[PDB]
Amino acid sequence: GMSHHWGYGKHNGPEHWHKDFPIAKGERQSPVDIDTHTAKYDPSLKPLSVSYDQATSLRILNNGHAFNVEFDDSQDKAVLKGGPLDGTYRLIQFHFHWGSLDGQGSEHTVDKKKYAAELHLVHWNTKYGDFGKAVQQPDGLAVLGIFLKVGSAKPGLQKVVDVLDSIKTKGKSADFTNFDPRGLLPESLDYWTYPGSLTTPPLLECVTWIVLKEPISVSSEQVLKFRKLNFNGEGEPEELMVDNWRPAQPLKNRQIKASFK
Ligand SMILES: NS(=O)(=O)c1ccc(CC[n+]2c(-c3ccccc3)cc(-c3ccccc3)cc2-c2ccccc2)cc1
Ligand SMILES: [Zn+2]
Repeated sequence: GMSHHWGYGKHNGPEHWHKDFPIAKGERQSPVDIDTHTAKYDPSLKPLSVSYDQATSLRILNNGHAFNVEFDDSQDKAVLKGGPLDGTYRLIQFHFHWGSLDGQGSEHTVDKKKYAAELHLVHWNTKYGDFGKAVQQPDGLAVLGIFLKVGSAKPGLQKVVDVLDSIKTKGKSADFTNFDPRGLLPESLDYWTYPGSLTTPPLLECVTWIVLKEPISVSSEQVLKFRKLNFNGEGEPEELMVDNWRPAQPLKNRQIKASFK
């Protein structure tokens, strides 16, 4: 992707992606608006299993469109299974999408409601061997989406907030060991699920989306720090990293299932 030029600006934003990535107008694109009254409770869904006790984080990176907290996924240590999934999915990284204002920032919406941000914990299906092969499969990834609203601070997020100063610009990374992602989960694991895609190019249709109904609360100061990051690299005109979210796409021929009544 050394020649990719997509972004979230006015000239390379979501409405332009289809030119370089035609699958942008595909049949199972994400995110989507979750119509709570049309999502049907599916009694056959199993409880979700999030096992992060052995998660091993390694680094945090500003990649020019978000920041990723990467994990060592060379062994089965932080896995997601159950719920709508068959098999075991291993955690590889998490990142967020956020807005320039508290009134927007999430990718998925709930009855058109936009949250201040959205956390994505990305997992790949171990039956495919590695992440690169998994994204080429319809059931290659499971992304756990969690909404963020502004209110009380999330203690578990502060370590992330404090390290952002060190990765202000595109390409900067910092050691980020021993970060426990369990500190970013809400109390309830009730969720909605549907088949979709990566929400940034290459927009591959390889994701089983699992979006939690309960958002976590983060403080205004915490999200404010996210907004001080830069999309640009060091030494270039500063462009604040805000509004790095893709808007809701057509649901087309898909049903969103709810794990709860
Ligand atoms: N929002 S999401 O649906 O959860 C989603 C998950 C994974 C991905 C692919 C991961 N990814 C990201 C990437 C994208 C978004 C967030 C974090 C990293 C960047 C480059 C990148 C490209 C150019 C320069 C710098 C970074 C690449 C990839 C990527 C692609 C395919 C295979 C392997 C990695 C895309 C979307
Ligand atoms: Zn994402």
